[PDB]
This record gives sequence, structure tokens and C-alpha cells, in this order.
Amino acid sequence: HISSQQHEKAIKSYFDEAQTQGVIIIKEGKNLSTYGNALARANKEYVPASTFDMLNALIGLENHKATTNEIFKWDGKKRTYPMWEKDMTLGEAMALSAVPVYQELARRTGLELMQKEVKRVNFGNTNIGTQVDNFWLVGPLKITPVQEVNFADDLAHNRLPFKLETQEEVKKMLLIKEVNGSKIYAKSGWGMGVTPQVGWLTGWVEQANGKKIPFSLNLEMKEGMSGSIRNEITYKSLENLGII
Ligand SMILES: *C(=O)[C@H]([C@@H](C)O)[C@H]1C[C@@H](SCC/N=C/N)C(C(=O)O)=N1
Repeated sequence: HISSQQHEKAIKSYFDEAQTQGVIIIKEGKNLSTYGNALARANKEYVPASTFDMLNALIGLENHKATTNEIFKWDGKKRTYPMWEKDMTLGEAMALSAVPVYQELARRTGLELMQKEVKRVNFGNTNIGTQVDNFWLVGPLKITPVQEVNFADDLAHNRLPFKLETQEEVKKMLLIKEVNGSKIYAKSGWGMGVTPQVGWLTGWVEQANGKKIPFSLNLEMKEGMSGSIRNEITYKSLENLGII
């Protein structure tokens, strides 16, 4: 039916219409596909921002710094967003992208064990510097869209070097949507303290029949852009390609 020239044009147009520059990478089996209106972003490094929450949670659970039902208490200080002003589990923090919880979890892990775990997993440029609580927000940790989709593919298939149960626990935190028998698992990201600002949505689709299709959207966020544009472009793309 639909030519690949048309698929490429439809998906480029989604990014064009949002007046941003971005790419979305799809992986089917071993094969990577790059779509969007800025294909060269695919092998450029950007801060992972909140997408790091996935690995942060993996490391924390594996090293017994937390459990999946522990409540991280709000310390009562004003937060950037009122939705963060409450007690929550890692899983709720994952859905709300509650940075203060992931910061508390990074601190419990500590710089030393974090650096080793990040090197061990080979995540991005694997460099976390000297500040345990912000390396994924302002650098020096960086990662490419290709690396992110490969990380997602790894997690989707339990290939990261953590126990199966750790991986399963983190994955259950990432379920964001069901669409005609397809389950979408994803982590969003928005690096507000870098110039320019980077937007992420990294995840996979689990189809009815069990096949898992990893994706990673990467784009430039601009002042007065809605966060849900990351989702809308992703769903439109995955739908255009008949993945969902
Ligand atoms: C991670 O990338 C972010 C951190 C650097 O600030 C958080 C902040 C949110 S913005 C709106 C929050 N609403 C969530 N339900 C965000 C994001 O949308 O990814 N990531």
C-alpha cells in the first residue's frame, strides 16, 4: 500500500507542523529507521534529562536503595510543579517525572556506585562528573537518539545487566497507554536547563502478538510549546507506520 516516500513525508510533516526540529527512531528487530525533519540529530549527543529516570530506578532497585512500594515523602518545600508536592512511589515519580524523587534516589546510590553502574551499563557517553544529583539534567552525561532506542530495546527485552525482576519492576512503571491491543511503554524527557532545550519520548510498543517495537523521539523544545506535542508526534508516527 503506502510508499516509504509517503511515510517519510507524513512523519517529517508532523515535526514541521509543530515548528520544531526532531527525529524519531524506530527499531524493528535489528533494523533502525530514522524519520522526522532533522535526520542528522540521530547520532548527536543530548542530555538524557528525565529519560535517565529509567536507569536511575534500575540501579536504585538493584542496589536496594529503594523498593517499589516505599513512599518518598515530600519534604514540604515548594516545588516547580504542585503535582510534585506530595508523597510518592518510584512508579508515581516515574509517571509525574518528579525530579526531586529521582534526585533523592541518586543521592542514596551515591556518586561512586552511580559512576560504576552507569559505566557498567554503557549508557550514553557514560560520564556523570562530580555532582550525583544533576548530571542527567545539565550534563556532563549525554546520549544520542540511536543510543536511547537501543537502551529501550535492551530494557524491552530484559537484556540489560540487572536481574529480570528489577527490569520487570521498572517496566511496569512505564506503561502510559493502551491502543487497540497495543501497550505503549515510554518515558518522556524535557531538558529545561540546557540551551537549546531537548525533548524526549523513549519507549516501545508491545503489540497484541508479543512483538516489541522500540522508538525514541528527540526534538527541540521551544518556549511556549506544549509537552504533549512529544506524545502527539509519536502516536501519529507510530500510527502512520501501522505499529499501533
Ligand atoms: C525531565 O526531563 C524533566 C525535568 C528536567 O524538569 C521533567 C519535567 C516535566 S515538564 C511537565 C511535567 N508534567 C508531567 N506530568 C517533564 C516531562 O514532561 O518530561 N520532565
